[PDB]
Amino acid sequence: PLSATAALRDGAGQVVGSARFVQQGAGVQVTVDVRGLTPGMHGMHVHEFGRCTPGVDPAVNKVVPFGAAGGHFDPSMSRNHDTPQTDNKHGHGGDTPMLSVGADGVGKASFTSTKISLTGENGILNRSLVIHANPDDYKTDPAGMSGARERCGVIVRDGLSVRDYALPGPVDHPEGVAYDAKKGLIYTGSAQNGTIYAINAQSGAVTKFQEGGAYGRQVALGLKVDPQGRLWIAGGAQGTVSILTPDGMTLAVLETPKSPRPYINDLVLAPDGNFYVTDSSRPVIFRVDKALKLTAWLDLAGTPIKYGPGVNLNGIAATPDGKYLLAVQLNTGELWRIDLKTKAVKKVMDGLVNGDGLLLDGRTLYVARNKDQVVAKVSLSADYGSGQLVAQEPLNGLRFPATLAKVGNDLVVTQAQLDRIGGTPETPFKLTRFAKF
Ligand SMILES: [Ca+2]
Ligand SMILES: [Cl-]
Ligand SMILES: [Cu+2]
Ligand SMILES: [Zn+2]
Repeated sequence: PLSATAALRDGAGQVVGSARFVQQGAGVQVTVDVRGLTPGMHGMHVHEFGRCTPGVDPAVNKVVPFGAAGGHFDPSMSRNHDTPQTDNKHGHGGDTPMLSVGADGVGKASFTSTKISLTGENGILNRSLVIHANPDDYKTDPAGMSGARERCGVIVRDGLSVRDYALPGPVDHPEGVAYDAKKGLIYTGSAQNGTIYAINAQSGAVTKFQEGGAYGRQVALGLKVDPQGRLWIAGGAQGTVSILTPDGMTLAVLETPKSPRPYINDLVLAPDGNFYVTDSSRPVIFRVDKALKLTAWLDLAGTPIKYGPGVNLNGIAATPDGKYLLAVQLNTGELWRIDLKTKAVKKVMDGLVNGDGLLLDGRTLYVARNKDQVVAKVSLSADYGSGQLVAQEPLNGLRFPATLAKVGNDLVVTQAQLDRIGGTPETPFKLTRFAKF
């Protein structure tokens, strides 16, 4: 059972109440218990950002209490304030019913809403609940004349500890992530401009490992660190695989064949010492041997993997017994097993639509499902010929999770917001570290 809690605080930071969110179906059972308010009806809404600090209110363009919570949660971008009964396509998903405060200054509420969820596109984990000074006329934009923000609490997933690493840029869109255990460095790359950030896993300190923009370095997708500490970078529509030295210098840019519509997506270093590289547009798997010789290792046109619209093969892993590759086809949601010795291809399972980055830990496979805003967990059979979906974790809210890396006994996932590229992402961009579940 998914559940979350917001400790509601006043302007001075004192805890004055709490709201509880419990998943029931596709909606949420909400209870609010707060004291110390003025009696009457108070606007109450789920706001887009999980920040109960001052920030700019667009109505006056000045900093206001709880302004950093942003506007009302608006998963459909309706940009229209309406009733708690309006479908999200026409009104803010965060438009919840007003809080009634009795004469003793205590507010209680208990309602169910299908406009919000703890998972998926309507998910409100790491968003916020704001109680206002005035009543909500459920009509006037942007907030129904609810006026000043009087109480606010960040919605936090119950029973789960996570750690965020925040990035500095306005369009970072971190896509790939990798980890140098000897250096204690997390690397993450920008899908937008190719910059590689370095993150000290212990302190959280962020630096630029290498600025993007040069040949083979305009886009950075899937990332891996090899035993020598070199960073391998899938190059997207550049059609390249690029390699950086531990010092941050470009060692090589490797080209794939100049056939139309390249999209080099992700990669993995198998126990055999070879890298295997997915292309989500062209039906081919590339291999880069220890000699940095890149070949078109498997033509998928003969196999049962059929390419279609959107992203095809993308996340990829190698079984630690050296026998297979596993690769997820995002658009069909199929997980494929590829025999490294014979190049035979076998469907493992389906049910993984929007499956993106893979992370294999023995017979446990973690799968970011980007549009679904979860990390799925799959249990595989010993021959890797079949699997079962055992859990889907929204953690504490994931805005388009893309790829995964092992950091000690933890995992780290990028919140890529790739569905907002060219649009209006939330800032800061962040990576999220969490225990294997
Ligand atoms: Ca990917
Ligand atoms: Cl208002
Ligand atoms: Cu509000
Ligand atoms: Zn609204």
